[PDB]
Amino acid sequence: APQETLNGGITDMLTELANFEKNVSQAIHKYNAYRKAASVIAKYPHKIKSGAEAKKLPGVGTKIAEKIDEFLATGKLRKLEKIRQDDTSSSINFLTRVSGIGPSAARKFVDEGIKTLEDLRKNEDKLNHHQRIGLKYFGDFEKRIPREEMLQMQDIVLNEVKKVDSEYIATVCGSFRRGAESSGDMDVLLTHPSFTSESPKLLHQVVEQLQKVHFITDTLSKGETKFMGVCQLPSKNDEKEYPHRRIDIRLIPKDQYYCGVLYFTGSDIFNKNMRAHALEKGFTINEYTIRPLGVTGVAGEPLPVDSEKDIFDYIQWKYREPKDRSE
DNA sequence: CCGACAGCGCATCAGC
DNA sequence: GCTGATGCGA
DNA sequence: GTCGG
Ligand code: NA
Ligand code: NA
Ligand code: NA
Ligand code: NA
Repeated sequence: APQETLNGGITDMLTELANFEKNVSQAIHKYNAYRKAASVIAKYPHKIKSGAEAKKLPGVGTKIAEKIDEFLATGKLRKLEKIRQDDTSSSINFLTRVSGIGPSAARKFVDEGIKTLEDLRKNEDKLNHHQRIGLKYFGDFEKRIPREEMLQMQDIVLNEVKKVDSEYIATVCGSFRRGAESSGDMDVLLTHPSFTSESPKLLHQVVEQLQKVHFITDTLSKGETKFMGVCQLPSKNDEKEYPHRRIDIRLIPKDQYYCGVLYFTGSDIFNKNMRAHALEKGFTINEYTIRPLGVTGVAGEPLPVDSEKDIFDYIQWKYREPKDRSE
């Protein structure tokens, strides 16, 4: 990976613009265009000398090449400088860091004078359940989770799930499964032999047990197949308590389980390249199933999958260790 | 020139 | 009461 | 904003 020093000024500039498109202008596609440009530039192993040079990279077009030229010659971007100083826009952009507060809620809050966390604290009744929790753990939620804590967190989840019913199968995915040194949250996929695509408390019993042992502390949303909440490792003797963490738990039918583990294990880059290689071989792979694309294009029924490898086999690909799925 | 850029669970809104 | 749409997330 | 039919 190229050192941040190479084009960090440029990548930082593109990422800030991305946030403003997403959070203020509500232009999600522009948001992603910037992110895509920032990503391709972030992996470019050379210090960019001009916009034209950058334009050769996929995802970098005329407008961004133009912005790069301005930043190389001035060390900044007038539009970015201006929006940063804009009280309304910087406040809308900032409020979106609260989990539960999106571009719409952020805009509404700022419209009525609520611009800071302090304002949010004085207006609890104007926040829904999710937002109050995002506010309560604002700092904790932005902190990363060291792998050691992730292992401790896994120990608890795996233990409690098996305690509820030894037949449950639980897999912690995300970058953690790929061996990451830290994580932004914990993503748990859960299944049970009694639950197939064609077979109401399976998920509830697990969440309940996790709350019973005081691991899960709050709930953002909870249905029959998906749970999104907060957890916290138990504090040690006289030791500073651990920060609260975001944890999601999805209940997936057995026959769609491994397609789910693969997908949620990523990385996204790997998922694309795998979805690509998948198509050229006559297959389509999403998070639910792998299906054979017919002669005219009639995707027959989903193929049977009993493991990640099963999927790799259908596309003539040597099973890839989560460790080697960065792309 | 102009459409795609992912699809979907849950919470909550808009409206009958 | 309900259905469908919208906001939000990851 | 960028790509591509
Ligand atoms: Na380009
Ligand atoms: Na947010
Ligand atoms: Na956010
Ligand atoms: Na048992």
